[PDB]
Amino acid sequence: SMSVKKPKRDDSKDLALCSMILTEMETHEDAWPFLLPVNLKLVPGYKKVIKKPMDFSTIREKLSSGQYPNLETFALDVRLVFDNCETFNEDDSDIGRAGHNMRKYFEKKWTDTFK
Repeated sequence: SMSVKKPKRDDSKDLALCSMILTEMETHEDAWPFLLPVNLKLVPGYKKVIKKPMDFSTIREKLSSGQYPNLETFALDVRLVFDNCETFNEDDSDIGRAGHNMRKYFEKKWTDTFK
């Protein structure tokens, strides 16, 4: 509360460490469905159904330009990528399996880096 603060957690390396995690996600072999925004002209149903599209390139640009105020808003956009993928893709599809694999991969790096 006012003039009563928990001890200051060091957040000075968060930007660098989120960039490293994002590099690792970008270079995973199963990243291909997620590297670029879904083409809303060429993929029927996507625009209407997925209210907030997100992809790794868009996260990378937001990261590079100070549009994440803290590491939790970064994790929210990464998770949005996989939540979108589950919304639109069957579990038993290549893209559906990719998304599960990537989410697992991300969540381990997140835990090991920050928790």
